[PDB]
Amino acid sequence: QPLNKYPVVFVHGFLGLVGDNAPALYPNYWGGNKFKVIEELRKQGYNVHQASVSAFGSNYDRAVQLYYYIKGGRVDYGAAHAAKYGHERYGKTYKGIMPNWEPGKKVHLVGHSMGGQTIRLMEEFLRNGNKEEIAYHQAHGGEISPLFTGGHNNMVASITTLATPHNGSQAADKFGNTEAVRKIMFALNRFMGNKYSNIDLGLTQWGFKQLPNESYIDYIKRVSKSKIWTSDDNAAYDLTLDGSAKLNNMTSMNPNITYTTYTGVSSHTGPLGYENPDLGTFFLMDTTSRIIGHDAREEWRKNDGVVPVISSLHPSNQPFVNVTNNEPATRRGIWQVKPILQGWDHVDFIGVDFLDFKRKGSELANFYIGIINDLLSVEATE
Amino acid sequence: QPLNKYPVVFVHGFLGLVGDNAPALYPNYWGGNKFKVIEELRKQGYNVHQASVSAFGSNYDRAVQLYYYIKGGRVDYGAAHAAKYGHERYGKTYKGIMPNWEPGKKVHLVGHSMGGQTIRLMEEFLRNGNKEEIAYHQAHGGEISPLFTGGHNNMVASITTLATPHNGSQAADKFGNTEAVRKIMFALNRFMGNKYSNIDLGLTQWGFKQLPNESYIDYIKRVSKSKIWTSDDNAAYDLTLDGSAKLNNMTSMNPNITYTTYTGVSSHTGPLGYENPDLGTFFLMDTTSRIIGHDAREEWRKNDGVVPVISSLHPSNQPFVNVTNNEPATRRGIWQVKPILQGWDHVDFIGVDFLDFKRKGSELANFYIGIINDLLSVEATE
Ligand SMILES: OC1(c2ccc(Cl)c(C(F)(F)F)c2)CCN(CCCC(c2ccc(F)cc2)c2ccc(F)cc2)CC1
Ligand SMILES: OC1(c2ccc(Cl)c(C(F)(F)F)c2)CCN(CCCC(c2ccc(F)cc2)c2ccc(F)cc2)CC1
Ligand SMILES: CCCCCCCCCCC(=O)O
Ligand SMILES: CCCCCCCCCCC(=O)O
Ligand SMILES: CCCCCCCC(=O)O
Ligand SMILES: CCCCCCCC(=O)O
Ligand SMILES: CCCCCC(=O)O
Ligand SMILES: CCCCCC(=O)O
Ligand SMILES: [Ca+2]
Ligand SMILES: [Ca+2]
Ligand SMILES: [Cl-]
Ligand SMILES: [Cl-]
Ligand SMILES: [Cl-]
Ligand SMILES: [Cl-]
Ligand SMILES: [Zn+2]
Ligand SMILES: [Zn+2]
Repeated sequence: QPLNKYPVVFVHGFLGLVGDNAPALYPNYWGGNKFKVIEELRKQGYNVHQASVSAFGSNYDRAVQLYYYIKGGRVDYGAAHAAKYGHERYGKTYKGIMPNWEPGKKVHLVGHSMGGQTIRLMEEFLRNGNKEEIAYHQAHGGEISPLFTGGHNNMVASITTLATPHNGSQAADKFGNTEAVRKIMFALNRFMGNKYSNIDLGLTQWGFKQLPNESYIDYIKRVSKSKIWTSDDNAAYDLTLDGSAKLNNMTSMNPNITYTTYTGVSSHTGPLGYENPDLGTFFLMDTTSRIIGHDAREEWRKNDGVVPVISSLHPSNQPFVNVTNNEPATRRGIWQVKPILQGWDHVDFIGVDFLDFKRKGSELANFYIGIINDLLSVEATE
Repeated sequence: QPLNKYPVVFVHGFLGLVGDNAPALYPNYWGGNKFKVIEELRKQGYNVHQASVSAFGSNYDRAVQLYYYIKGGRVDYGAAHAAKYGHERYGKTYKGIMPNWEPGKKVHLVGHSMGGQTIRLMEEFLRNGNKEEIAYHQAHGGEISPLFTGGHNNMVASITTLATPHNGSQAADKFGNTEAVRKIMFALNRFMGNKYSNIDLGLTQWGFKQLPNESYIDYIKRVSKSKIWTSDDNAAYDLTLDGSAKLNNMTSMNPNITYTTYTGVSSHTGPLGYENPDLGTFFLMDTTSRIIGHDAREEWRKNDGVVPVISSLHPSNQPFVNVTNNEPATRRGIWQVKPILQGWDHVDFIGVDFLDFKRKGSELANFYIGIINDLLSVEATE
């Protein structure tokens, strides 16, 4: 039936709210009003889906969630993890987009920003399990999620990342992951946990869901005991240079996966060799783009508004090859780095910068069809 | 005390809310965060004030309000006017910025956008009165506002307009003044008339103030009988080409007043000769700028986002002279048209386009100091 034999799953980044989980008025993550990625690709007979995972969660939490989004079932963050960081072991339960998913039946994964990292970690679990959970179920018995076992191979065909901060971002180091702003993010999570809320910002495993019979004051009190406030098991940390490195150190190349990356630049070189945001950089990334572009290390300055170019091209100590826009991106085992997209900012990739006339919908539709083509190629070269 | 012998009054345009009449979070009309016009000019020892008049009212209503803003007293729209259009004769009562205002004590008037038109009409009344009101107080006796008398001369030194649609705007013709959107504007006015509201959008004379003991349902009912819904005595109409023409036809040059205009361009010529908004044009003017720039008459296309250049330069049927930036603008009796400011949009003039880094505060401060200088010149060349 569908033109693509393996389904394509699009994995949003940090703060990503998609589908039924967005506010009443809110931009549409995958494509904005420029190109309705899911709807349009479907009209053209491609099987495509958009995952919904934790907007504020760590990559670990998101990676677990992603698995359950595809496979269906009750999120199991694993007993050891839960115990280490101090959050619920079990989480939401998902219908499952592909309940038969197992070695043999494959999926294409494309991830925007932090979605890139999430995809990589999930494949890690599939192939090589989770050591701490294997170890814990060794010592203490019990049931273990298959996700954490290892040996599940031949389940992901491609990993493709749009503006992913593979090597982290100064924006996280010097802003996002600071004390003051973590407290804000957590407060937002606390609030949207109120008994009148219909959105899930993704930190409920930490106890940010008010019980229907509990006062807001008791809620505040209950939840201020949560480890979330001082924990590292959260998105803000995973986006730092340290945080991202950790994930790099614990991942490896799957030689049957077709790995490909895209990158944007949206800064320009200023008086002293520092980088400043172009007019056209979506305005909410103004300050981050300046923090990044004023980095002491010079090669860390060119940025797309929140991710510097070094960070996006490839995870820094993994194999990569520079690639052409015309040549087929068909090499397994190595990070095929597509040429930098001049004047695309972080959010241009998902078409939500309605302020930027220079980034037209027909352009964005080419880009996504581009990606589907590459994917079709991967399918045809097995 | 003050470096300027005659006070400078800045008159905001359509939708203009200033001072104590703005919402909790709301941009500051005169200068935004770029250059606090009123506060800064004062720090440098200039006597300057910001008028507060009807945001949605006709030029007539605003002109009357302006007079009372300066002079102090209870707004009197005049009995014949009130009767003709079908709205309260009396309105808010103003403390008075300048209680002694009379021939001999003069004021400098600078108006942004529709503020330009309002200033023109008020001076007309001062000099040549209102015929309808003269006539009606003839037939039916009573008291008459001094504004409508005529013969009050030598009271305004200068009229200076920033991006005023002297000849109206297609944006009004094809959008602002349509049936559907007038109804929206009026609903907003109706709502902000509620008994919990602290802002005055300027249409209360039409009955849009809920009485403290009246239900919202009775309010809706009472007010749906108001002439406002189908009247022309409103801003949206006065901003149309017809509407603006009417004011042109009934105004004339006072040869002791120093008339000066500024204009912005913020569109660029496309493939087929039509004009499109530059990146940098404040985003709320996107659609208007396209409507204007796609006009059949070609000379009506270059625009600042909502006002086409033909409209801003000078009222089309009145005397004007092109001027240089250095040429001191000191000619009485004729519209001294300053050279177009390239890449200034409608709102750049008042510094509220926080999205536009290209428009710096130091630039805006020069422009305003510019204006004060010209005014000082007018003072010194009497
Ligand atoms: O700040 C971002 C970030 C990314 C990575 C890192 Cl590492 C960091 C860090 F480190 F600094 F914290 C920060 C995340 C979100 N930012 C703006 C969000 C846009 C928003 C939007 C976009 C897509 C949607 F589906 C829904 C809403 C929106 C709002 C209003 C609107 F009119 C249009 C769009 C861009 C970058
Ligand atoms: O729409 C406008 C118009 C003008 C003339 C005509 Cl003729 C027509 C018509 F009729 F054709 F439709 C329409 C009026 C106001 N528009 C945008 C409002 C700006 C707003 C602002 C401005 C001044 C303030 F003191 C405070 C806020 C604001 C909002 C948010 C923000 F982040 C910054 C500024 C621009 C043009
Ligand atoms: C009859 C009064 C209800 C008007 C409709 C809603 C207005 C909002 C009231 C604001 C507030 O209570 O702070
Ligand atoms: C408050 C000034 C009038 C602007 C109306 C047009 C804007 C609607 C387009 C949607 C958007 O703002 O993204
Ligand atoms: C991110 C802001 C959410 C918008 C709230 C407006 C709701 C409404 O008026 O229906
Ligand atoms: C098109 C109507 C505009 C008001 C609501 C949209 C706000 C948003 O961009 O989320
Ligand atoms: C940009 C429109 C301003 C209208 C003022 C208000 O809604 O209170
Ligand atoms: C928070 C983003 C700016 C305002 C968006 C809009 O009015 O469409
Ligand atoms: Ca952009
Ligand atoms: Ca601008
Ligand atoms: Cl939210
Ligand atoms: Cl499995
Ligand atoms: Cl919830
Ligand atoms: Cl009121
Ligand atoms: Zn966790
Ligand atoms: Zn009136």
